[PDB]
Amino acid sequence: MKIAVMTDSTSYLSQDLIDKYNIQIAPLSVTFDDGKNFTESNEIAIEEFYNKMASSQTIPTTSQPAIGEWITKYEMLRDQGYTDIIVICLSSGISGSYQSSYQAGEMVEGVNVHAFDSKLAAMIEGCYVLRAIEMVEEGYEPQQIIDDLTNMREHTGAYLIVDDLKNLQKSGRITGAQAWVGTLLKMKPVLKFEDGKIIPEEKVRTKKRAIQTLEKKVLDIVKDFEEVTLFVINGDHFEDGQALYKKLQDDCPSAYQVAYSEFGPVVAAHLGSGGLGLGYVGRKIRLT
Ligand SMILES: CCCCCCCCCCCCCCCC(=O)O
Repeated sequence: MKIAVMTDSTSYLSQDLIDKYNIQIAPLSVTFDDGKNFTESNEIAIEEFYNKMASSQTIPTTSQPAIGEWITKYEMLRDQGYTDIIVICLSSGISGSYQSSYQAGEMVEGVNVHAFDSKLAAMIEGCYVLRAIEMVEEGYEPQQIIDDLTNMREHTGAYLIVDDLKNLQKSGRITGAQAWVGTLLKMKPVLKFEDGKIIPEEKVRTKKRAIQTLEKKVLDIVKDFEEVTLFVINGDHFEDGQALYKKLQDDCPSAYQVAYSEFGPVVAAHLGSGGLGLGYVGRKIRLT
């Protein structure tokens, strides 16, 4: 038995980890209203994506990995000698990437594919990749890994804010918000993931209080966990995520793992400007 672990590009793992563990990536892409197509990777500067999105008369659209892209990656790993492939996918509630990796795994010959629906995104999704790799090193078998990740998913989540719901509304990736649309006010929505989908949680008066609300909601949850990893995932307003990251390092005990990451182009296209998430995993994920 020889187990590989791969993922899609929305796991947003650092290039250091991708290089170290030779993590294969099925890339998602963004298409701008001028017809320019960009596949996600770590070489394109995220600041230039936000600049182009801001200069777009029409919101850019995104594409999941084609089923052929999953198949090609599966065949490449199989031909390297891997007998089993664990695949960590973007939430099935917001993208068809998972079901396409699942169906691609049915179609590829000569290798066993174990597709996993992370029901989240960004480095929180990436944490499932890092847990699977760690377990492969420890000699666990594919079903044992899938079982462990499924348990991990029960104590994993995220809350988030965005400047403007228009991007999420345009793509249909905000669930059950046909009420705070258009109207709202200077008030700020706080959203959360729930069974793979993005739903409203609370409406607060200011953005400053929304960021305080992110921390309170998450700390209230993880105080009951035996292990805790927290991820501040920042959008285009650098000072928002850096301030929350710094504050969490101060307010939390060192027994909490507190890490930082950012949104890539595909997720940023759906969030728009001002995205800021606070995610948690009830595990001590190996980040090295
Ligand atoms: C702290 C963690 C926060 C995570 C927030 C992630 C927000 C995701 C918003 C929707 C993204 C949808 C991508 C769809 C890609 C496609 O299939 O075209």
